[PDB]
Amino acid sequence: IFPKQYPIINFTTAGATVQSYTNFIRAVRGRLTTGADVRHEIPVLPNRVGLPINQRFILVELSNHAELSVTLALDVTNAYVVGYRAGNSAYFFHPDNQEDAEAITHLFTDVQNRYTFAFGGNYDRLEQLAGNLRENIELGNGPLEEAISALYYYSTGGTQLPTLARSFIICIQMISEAARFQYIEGEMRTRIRYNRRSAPDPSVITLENSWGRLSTAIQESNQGAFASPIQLQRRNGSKFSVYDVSILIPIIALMVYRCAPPPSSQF
Ligand SMILES: Nc1nc2c(c(=O)[nH]1)CC=N2
Repeated sequence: IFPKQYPIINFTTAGATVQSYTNFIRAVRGRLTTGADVRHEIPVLPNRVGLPINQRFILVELSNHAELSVTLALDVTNAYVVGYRAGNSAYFFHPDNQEDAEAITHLFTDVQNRYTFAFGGNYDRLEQLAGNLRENIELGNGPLEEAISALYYYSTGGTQLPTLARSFIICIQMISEAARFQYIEGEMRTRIRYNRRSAPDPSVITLENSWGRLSTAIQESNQGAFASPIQLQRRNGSKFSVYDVSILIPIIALMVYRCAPPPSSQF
């Protein structure tokens, strides 16, 4: 065994229900946040700087209704999907720096085939590849079912980069973004409850595009009030400004570490 296998979290679209999905997201959230280090009632992800390799990643094991499995690799510090495993092959996106590259070499070390994509896994790159913007890509248990399938078959000829990228985007939003925002989790749930597959509307998109921004503002907020009004989008695309963290409490679940935990006020 490799020195301490990273925590594995399983999930399966086989007979997915709102309940099972909620459980899935719960586990993910509980595996990322340190527990402590909370700003204005919102848990903050651990700082990468002093994070040992062993406590760096979380593995999300995705099973399919047709006996297929894909093990995703989530970065604890930001809930970023760095790569995945399919049977005996492992694929990772192109890292942005030496630090991450050094960390990636510890994921799926027992696989026989290791591959590092020339492109990065960031939305902008993936959208170009998929030849489709997120707002035109449907989400739901169905799309996820198909997503897992594509990722798995990438290792067996049935590749098609556009599909591969599309699948990644689907999985990212329904997992990483879902854990990040309680709001997004709800969107996916509504889709599951009624067995629906629909593209994410502007309110969802903007949240994804503003995660880091919100995290910064909340951590640098004068006791709760934002130093500057952060504009956001509604379901209809309309814009509105958020002036206080209170409004965002039941919305955002996780935040990326920014400012050092102030006079560490936890008890
Ligand atoms: N790989 C990857 N993971 C993500 C995001 C992204 O853009 N890319 C957003 C959240 N998790």
